[PDB]
Amino acid sequence: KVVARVAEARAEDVGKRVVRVDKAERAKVGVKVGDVVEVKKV
Amino acid sequence: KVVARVAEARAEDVGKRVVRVDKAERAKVGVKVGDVVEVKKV
Repeated sequence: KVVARVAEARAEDVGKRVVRVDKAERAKVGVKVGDVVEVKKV
Repeated sequence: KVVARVAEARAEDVGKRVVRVDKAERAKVGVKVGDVVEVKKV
C-alpha cells in the first residue's frame, strides 16, 4: 500500500480533479504524471 | 472509487510523503486535511 498524508490544494489547483504527488511517491505507486490514480481512505 | 489525474509536486512539497487534494475530492474520499490516504494505480 502506498500511503500519504493529505494536504490542502494550492490556490491555482482548486477545482481540478487532480492530486499532486512528488516523484518518489509516483515511483512507489508506479505511475507517471498524467496517469489516473485512486485515492482512498485507509 | 475516487479517481484523479496525477500531477507533479510543486517545488516546496518535494520530499514530503504528502498528496495535495482539493476540498471537493477530500469530501468525496471522506477525509480531512492531515488524514492518511492510499494512492493506488487504477
